[PDB]
Amino acid sequence: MGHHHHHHSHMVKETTYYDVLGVKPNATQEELKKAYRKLALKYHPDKNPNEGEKFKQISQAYEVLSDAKKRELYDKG
Repeated sequence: MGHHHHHHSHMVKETTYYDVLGVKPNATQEELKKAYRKLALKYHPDKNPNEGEKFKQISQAYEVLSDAKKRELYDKG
């Protein structure tokens, strides 16, 4: 139990960039920042190197999500 891993699901097949950040498809640029902040608190790589592997995904998706332009272009193709 615990609130560190509320989901705790071991099922993972094709995770979306929105899913990785735990954010909505209509999430705002602000919400995108907040998603990363929330995840950072939970899976902080400097605190849990074991979850840093997951955080690799977070960092990448955040990289494009932190900028509406990249987010748009990426989704465009």
